[PDB]
Amino acid sequence: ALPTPHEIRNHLDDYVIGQEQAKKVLAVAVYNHYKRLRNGDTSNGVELGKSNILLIGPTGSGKTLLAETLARLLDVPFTMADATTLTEAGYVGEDVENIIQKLLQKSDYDVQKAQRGIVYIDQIDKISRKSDNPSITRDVSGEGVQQALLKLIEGTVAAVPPQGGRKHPQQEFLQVDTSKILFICGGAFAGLDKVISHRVETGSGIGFGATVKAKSDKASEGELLAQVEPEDLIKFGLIPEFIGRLPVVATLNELSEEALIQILKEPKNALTKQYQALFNLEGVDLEFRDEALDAIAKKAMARKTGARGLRSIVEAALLDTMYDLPSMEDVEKVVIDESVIDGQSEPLLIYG
Amino acid sequence: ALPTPHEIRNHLDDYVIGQEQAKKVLAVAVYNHYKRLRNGDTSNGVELGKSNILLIGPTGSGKTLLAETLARLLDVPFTMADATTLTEAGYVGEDVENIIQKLLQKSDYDVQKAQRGIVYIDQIDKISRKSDNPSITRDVSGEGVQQALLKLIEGTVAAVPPQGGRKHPQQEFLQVDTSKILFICGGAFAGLDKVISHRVETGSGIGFGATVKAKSDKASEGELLAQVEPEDLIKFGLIPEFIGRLPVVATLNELSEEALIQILKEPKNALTKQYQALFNLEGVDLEFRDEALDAIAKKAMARKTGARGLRSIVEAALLDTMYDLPSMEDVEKVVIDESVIDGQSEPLLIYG
Ligand SMILES: Nc1ncnc2c1ncn2[C@@H]1O[C@H](COP(=O)(O)OP(=O)(O)OP(O)(O)=S)[C@@H](O)[C@H]1O
Ligand SMILES: Nc1ncnc2c1ncn2[C@@H]1O[C@H](COP(=O)(O)OP(=O)(O)OP(O)(O)=S)[C@@H](O)[C@H]1O
Repeated sequence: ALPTPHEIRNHLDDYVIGQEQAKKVLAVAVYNHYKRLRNGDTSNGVELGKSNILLIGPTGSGKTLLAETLARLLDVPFTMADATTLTEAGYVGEDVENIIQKLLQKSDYDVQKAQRGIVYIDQIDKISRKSDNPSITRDVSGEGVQQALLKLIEGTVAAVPPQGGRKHPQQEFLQVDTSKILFICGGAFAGLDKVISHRVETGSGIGFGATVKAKSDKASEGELLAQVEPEDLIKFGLIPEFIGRLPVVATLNELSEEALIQILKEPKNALTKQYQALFNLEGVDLEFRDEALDAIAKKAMARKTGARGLRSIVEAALLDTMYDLPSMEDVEKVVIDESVIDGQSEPLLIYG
Repeated sequence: ALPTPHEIRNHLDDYVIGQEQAKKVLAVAVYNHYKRLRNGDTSNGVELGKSNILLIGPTGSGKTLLAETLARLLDVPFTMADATTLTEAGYVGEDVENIIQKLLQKSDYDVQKAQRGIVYIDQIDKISRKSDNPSITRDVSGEGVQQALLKLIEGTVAAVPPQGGRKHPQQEFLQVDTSKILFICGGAFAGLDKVISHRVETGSGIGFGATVKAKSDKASEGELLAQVEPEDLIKFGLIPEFIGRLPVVATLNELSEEALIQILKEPKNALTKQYQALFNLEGVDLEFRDEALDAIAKKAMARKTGARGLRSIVEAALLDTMYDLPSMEDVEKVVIDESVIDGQSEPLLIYG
């Protein structure tokens, strides 16, 4: 039998933590993709639709991580492309058809197996139209890319040189349908919080009757993105014709103080396990007490960079120890204290 | 015997609703095409004239749907091209002649059967200029594409490599007339409403006598587009020469509230029938009461995206059900209430 949403979600939970609603969206799409793939116009119903996904969230929230972990468990082909390196059908940078070419490399040029594949795009915000730009210009990077992707997300056939061709002799191209291919676009949008505030609060009134902002901190990013709608993205720069192709939307909440503590212990590829393996080959053990982990959470959130801004807190601390650890000998275990993170103390070394 | 406008329309009515004005235009065109085709280049009126079509409508109004349904009932060959990949002067992206060679794939390289074919182009607004000025730089994906299409829509013979050729020795091309070929170039224009508003509004004086904008919602997109003329498209960026080749114009209206309710039940490919088939294979039925659909219609128009942005509403509510439905057993029927769409309530489930 095929997988289940609870089973596929249980697998992603091993590699991803603190994203409940986001994992549900991907499970239903993947679980539903196998159904549409298994019965293509072989049931009472016909003209089976499609529902792409648009992932939105802050930096270091786990958007790019879900696509990578999904490829491990996914059977059908999967790719991880980008939108920054695309041009508008003819310029020197790149064409949209390169995405389909990368899919065939993993599918071994199996057209029947490539149409049933999944596609992922990262950094979609980088192709967002600048709301007030000079009218006499052409946005090949941002407007052109969206315009080109319109027919792709809907379904069409695109010429793809198989293997690049030996020489001019062949001069042929392969047709690859895209009506059944899924697309998972995602990218951290910048400045979107400001747009929703103008529409939602509708205040900022210096007068008496108008209600002034109670505090400096308001409109929580996690709670603000939840109130997103397609009309908000139009003011951002995206075209409604493009967003209509991606009905589903997923709002990822930012990291929490308790979530960061679990990311270092529960996952298998956590940074603590990475450094533990870094010293394991060196014949040296490692320790990370909970009294130090909770302290690191406050340091990371202050950076406002996300989970990816955590190595700066760890490597800045262990820089001194790693520098002189190889020269030192007869050292078996290392102990990390809360004070070391603060920088007022030196980590203890266990001789042996 | 040939089809009729009433007979051909009835077939489109099964797949399209609320587009009576646009349906009559395509019926007369295809009907006149057969009569124009019945005469083997000889009639009382020598050199019969041609009349192309320019479909204009909002986003997700049903333009691409008509071209797809038309090819099913149409006997003569049909193609579904796009103006996104075209580049003039033989650039690396694509050439205009690709449309012709693509048409032969459907006709199996039959010139006499291909000259009587129909052509459809989407995203025609993508190749329009930004201002009335001629240009400031070489606009490959723009006015240059229109200049190349001028000769093609009037009539000429374009070189076409038959089958691509085995190698360089063939070095020949086939000539294919285009004076008799029909062309349906239509795409949702963006920002056209404001351009037309300046022409008909007559300005907005700040004094008493002048007429100010009554409400925020005034001069709807559909009512406004009906007042479109060729001179308005010149300020948009299209050249009058290209517009002269497209005398006919079809103004599609925006989807209404009651129109969306009919689209979910009457059409064969409606979303209600799609999800009904999605659960039919799972041995589970589905229901959608009328009280739930009226609320969904109000939510879709709020998104300002059309019917294509309807899946976002249905997928949000169903998400919870689809996630735990496979794990759940002894479940045969699901009922969706109006409250479920709002999110206050949970969809009722039936066990047995
Ligand atoms: N939920 C999570 N659980 C564990 N680690 C996480 C989680 N979210 C992020 N990380 C860490 O953050 C790293 C990168 O996360 P990403 O998915 O790249 O964030 P991102 O939002 O995709 O970055 P962008 O899209 O380029 S702004 C991962 O390799 C993990 O180390
Ligand atoms: N009149 C209609 N009746 C039923 N479904 C419709 C109708 N119009 C649009 N739809 C739905 O919208 C989908 C896409 O319609 P399209 O033909 O792509 O609209 P559109 O005018 O082409 O929008 P663009 O130009 O591609 S942005 C169809 O597959 C239907 O599901």
